[PDB]
Amino acid sequence: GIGTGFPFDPHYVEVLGERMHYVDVGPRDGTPVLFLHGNPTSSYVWRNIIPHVAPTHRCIAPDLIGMGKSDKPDLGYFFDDHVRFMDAFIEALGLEEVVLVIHDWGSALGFHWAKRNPERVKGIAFMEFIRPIPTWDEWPEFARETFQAFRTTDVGRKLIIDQNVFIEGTLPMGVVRPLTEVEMDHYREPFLNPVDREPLWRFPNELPIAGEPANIVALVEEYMDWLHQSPVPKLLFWGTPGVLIPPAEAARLAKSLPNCKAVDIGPGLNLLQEDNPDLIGSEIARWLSTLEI
Ligand SMILES: CN(C)c1ccc2c(-c3cc(C(=O)NCCOCCOCCCCNS(=O)(=O)C(F)(F)F)ccc3C(=O)O)c3ccc(=[N+](C)C)cc-3oc2c1
Repeated sequence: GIGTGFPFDPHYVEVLGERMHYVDVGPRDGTPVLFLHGNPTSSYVWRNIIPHVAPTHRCIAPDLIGMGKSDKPDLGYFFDDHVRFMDAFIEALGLEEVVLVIHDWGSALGFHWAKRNPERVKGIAFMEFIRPIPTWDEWPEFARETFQAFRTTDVGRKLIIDQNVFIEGTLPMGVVRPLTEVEMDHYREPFLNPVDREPLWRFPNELPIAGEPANIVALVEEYMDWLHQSPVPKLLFWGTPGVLIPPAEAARLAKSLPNCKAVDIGPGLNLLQEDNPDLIGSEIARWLSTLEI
């Protein structure tokens, strides 16, 4: 079955006075492959995809500041915090040229970074990424009312911060197949203390839906406009029915994004990695071998 363990030796690096944990496996030489997770996960969401790439390429999977095994300072955990921390992390590791493998809010970080440093990105494999959703009618019907309540400071915080609803409910509801008690416990681990759950609430409140918030909408429209023109090699993973990328959206992205290969992973919601890790990791390795890296 799908692996439930996290057998990776811990690595840490001082970043802006804060310690950040990351996975680092694979051959020391060659172009590194940087794995970026999102809400509400960690490098744990990559545990079954990294082993397909580690035999031949260096694999770096950090835990975003405030999540996973990284330090958890008292911050708002706005997207701009994660941008400052991820920019410094990359420079603290001395990474020159990289290939990106990104998902959810890690895709926002990855796309925003690649647009500012397109000389250092040899390829992007992305899935269930962040794009400007123009209307709430584009969000799945089964999750509208809840995510609307999430984007308030009274009901949203009570649900997500006090009652841990994003871990206990929203995370299972983003995977088609059922998560095991071991897997739930891994995702629960960085957030047993309710105060440490700020990022779980700030991320859905940063989601560019229906024109708000205007600044995130503007930033994401910028890297979407770069994506539509840049020749950078592109690998899109999508599934049915999806959440952020519905199948109809993926088909247009496959026809409009230059240098783009799309791959139907089957049934899927948001955490595609948990529904078909074997196809995603095996397809990333195959695609990697076609890059000038
Ligand atoms: C185990 N088991 C299947 C469930 C299922 C549901 C629940 C629910 C539950 C959850 C929801 C709920 O989460 N709805 C919304 C689902 O969301 C699907 C969309 O995917 C988002 C993927 C993430 C995308 N990333 S991101 O955020 O950066 C973004 F989007 F990009 F910005 C709604 C109602 C209920 C309910 O019981 O009325 C619980 C509610 C309360 C609770 N108590 C107070 C402890 C425990 C709950 O326990 C549950 C357990």
